[PDB]
Amino acid sequence: GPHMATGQDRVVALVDMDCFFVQVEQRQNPHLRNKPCAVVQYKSWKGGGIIAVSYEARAFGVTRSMWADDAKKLCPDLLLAQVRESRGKANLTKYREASVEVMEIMSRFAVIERASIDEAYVDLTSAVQERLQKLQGQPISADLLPSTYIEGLPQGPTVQKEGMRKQGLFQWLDSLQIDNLTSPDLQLTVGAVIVEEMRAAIERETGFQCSAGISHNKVLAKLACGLNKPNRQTLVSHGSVPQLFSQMPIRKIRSLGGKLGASVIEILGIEYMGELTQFTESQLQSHFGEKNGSWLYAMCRGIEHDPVKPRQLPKTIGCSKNFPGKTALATREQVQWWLLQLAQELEERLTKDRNDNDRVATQLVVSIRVQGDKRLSSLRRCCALTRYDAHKMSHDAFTVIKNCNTSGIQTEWSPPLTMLFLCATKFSAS
DNA sequence: ATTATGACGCT
DNA sequence: AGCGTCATA
Ligand SMILES: [Mn+2]
Ligand SMILES: [Mn+2]
Ligand SMILES: [Mn+2]
Repeated sequence: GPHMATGQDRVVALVDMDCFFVQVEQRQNPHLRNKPCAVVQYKSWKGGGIIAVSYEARAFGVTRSMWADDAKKLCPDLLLAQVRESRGKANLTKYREASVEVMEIMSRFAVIERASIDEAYVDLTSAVQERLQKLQGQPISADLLPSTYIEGLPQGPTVQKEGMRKQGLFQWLDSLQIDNLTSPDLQLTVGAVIVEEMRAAIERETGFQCSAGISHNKVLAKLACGLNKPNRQTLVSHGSVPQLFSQMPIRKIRSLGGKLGASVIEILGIEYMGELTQFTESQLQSHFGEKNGSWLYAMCRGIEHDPVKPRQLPKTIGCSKNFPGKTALATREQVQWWLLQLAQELEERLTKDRNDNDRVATQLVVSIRVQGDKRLSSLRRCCALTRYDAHKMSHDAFTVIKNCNTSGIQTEWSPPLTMLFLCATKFSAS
């Protein structure tokens, strides 16, 4: 009754850029705008690998992880932009810098948690309280929510899509009680007003469009964001959760897309998030562990407490390259040459980071994969990172891995290396 | 031969 | 610490 926690205390948004690397390339090159286009890395093997796809191209069935040659079979007029190559490898600097543009704008509205290169969570609870106090009990006009969907509406007693959005929004606003400054539905709505403003600012100041979700926690905000992409935002209320979750595959919820989610489905013999409500907390804990069980018990009721962390900057800076098939590194000087390439990019990014962000990395992590190993990483070793010097870092990385060489002869490297990875970690203020 | 990342959990 | 999981362009 009166003591049932309802996961309504916060207003949280997730803002995610639409087709982000494609938009970055379309801003730069107007010829790519409003076209089926994709961003590709490398070229020689099957046309290169697609890592981002415009919505026009998605209509032809083009997806991420498709080879461009294969994408061209679906979409012959597909336009392509290539990721920059520097020091023999893909270099993602243009996209990291475009990300900073967006993150800095969002940070003007609230403290953000950078969740990926193209998305961040926002805790809007305080901003909403302030806006409410300013509103002075004044109703919220539909004109303040021009790109907002209310999930689950319209419902009850027009065949155009914008038409439908407006009838849902109208039903929502008609029902609101703007008299109560503590009403969660009202708080979400004001949250959505602020996110319209945020998204307008991002588009005005960068040229990039994005989508967003507004809810009471991160998981619902993330889920909401995807419901009406691109260039729209979606409000998922607490009350919308039972219907939403009643047909929502478990794998769609963040963190359940992998083995845990598959185990929830197999062990419990269920398919949809809503079906979890029929298990006790202890039952879920018995199968999935204490933490996962409690998380699932609350999450299937729309409740989650994971805070929006105040962190706008990545806490690691890394450089990685695969050496697939017959390009695997089989000699010492090969291994050393590529460690240097990676280390030179790492030094460049580290030095920029120190100037921009007043911090220094103190640990270097070195990771390799060996031919035959299914695992992403075969071996990970750390050493001290005391100087931003590429030659020292690459020499140090070699030192930590030198014993992995199975060969009797030192000039040869075996079994051949199919991945190298350098990562700088453990930052301290400077 | 999707690749290049990046956060967080376990023991 | 080193490994595993899950995630996103
Ligand atoms: Mn995106
Ligand atoms: Mn994203
Ligand atoms: Mn994506």
